[PDB]
Amino acid sequence: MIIEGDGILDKRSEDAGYDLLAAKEIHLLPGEVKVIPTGVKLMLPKGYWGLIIGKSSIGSKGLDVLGGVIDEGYRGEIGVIMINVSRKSITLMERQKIAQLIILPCKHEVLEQGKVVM
Amino acid sequence: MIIEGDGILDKRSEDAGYDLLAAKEIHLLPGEVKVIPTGVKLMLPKGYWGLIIGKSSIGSKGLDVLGGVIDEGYRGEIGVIMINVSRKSITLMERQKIAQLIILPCKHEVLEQGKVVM
Amino acid sequence: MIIEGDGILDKRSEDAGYDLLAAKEIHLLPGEVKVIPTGVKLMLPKGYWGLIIGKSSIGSKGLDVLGGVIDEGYRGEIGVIMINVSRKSITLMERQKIAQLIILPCKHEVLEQGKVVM
Ligand SMILES: [Mg+2]
Repeated sequence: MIIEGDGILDKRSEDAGYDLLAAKEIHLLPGEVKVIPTGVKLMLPKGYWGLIIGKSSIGSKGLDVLGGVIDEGYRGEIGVIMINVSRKSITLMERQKIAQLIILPCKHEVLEQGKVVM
Repeated sequence: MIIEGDGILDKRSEDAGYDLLAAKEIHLLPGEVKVIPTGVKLMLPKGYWGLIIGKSSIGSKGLDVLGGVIDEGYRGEIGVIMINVSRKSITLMERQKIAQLIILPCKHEVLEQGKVVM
Repeated sequence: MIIEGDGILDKRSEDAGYDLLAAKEIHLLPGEVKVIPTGVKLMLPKGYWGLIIGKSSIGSKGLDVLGGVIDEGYRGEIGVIMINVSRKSITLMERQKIAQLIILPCKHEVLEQGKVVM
């Protein structure tokens, strides 16, 4: 996969996802939602999309990833939508691992308006 | 895919998911969780399940999708469980795009009670 | 799939995921995040990872699953990171169904630093 940028790491073959990094320091008070820039652009492989999902180490602090879908044709900078749903302030440091990207297959079906059975 | 109902849109082939729409206007104060009706029933293709996941435009407002799994055999009306985890009230308008549905493959394995290695 | 432990249930072939159970009673005040033990270890099938995602019955109460990725090589006890993002206290009972595990395919790609097109 072609990438451009400094915020995504090669993964081990036994891991599902690539680490995504914060491109700058981010402060999140309780309740705050911010789009965290990663500095990364990429060319997803044809036939696939990208799921941005939490790291367990980050989720255990009460930070959540909102949204999560990178469409095959998305070519701009990846932002991770992060919310502090905990009741303690958190600071994410520049270059800290904040989420992971997992590549999954796409399925395209026509929608047919009819009668749902069963 | 056979659908019945007015709250799901055809997608571009370069997009992962189908937009899901609110079937009525929904108000969410901070902290409120509601099951938002979409008015949609569908027949998932055999061998697949449906992931309901957030839209980036909605997640950036601090709304989250809870749950997310539509099982292949589910034939009733799709509801999107939405929570306002932000600290500002939000109104979702009738027919607004509130989430997306992505079709993913199913894997069925027997569970065997034994000794986990490695 | 080889499992070791008392907190994961066989699934119907028409369901996407396996139920995960709380290994002990858990109290969550509003805003609290806890790693809920399941008592389960497993050997994911090679070529796959495990997505821990919410049950609709649990998500409708305003509990969310944070994180969610079990990597193919993970052999320790599965913990479900659960947060009460609602404004009502909740108690999860011992052996209650708290989340589901869905097995999904892995995709491994090399990252190539270059110029993103299109
Ligand atoms: Mg969430």
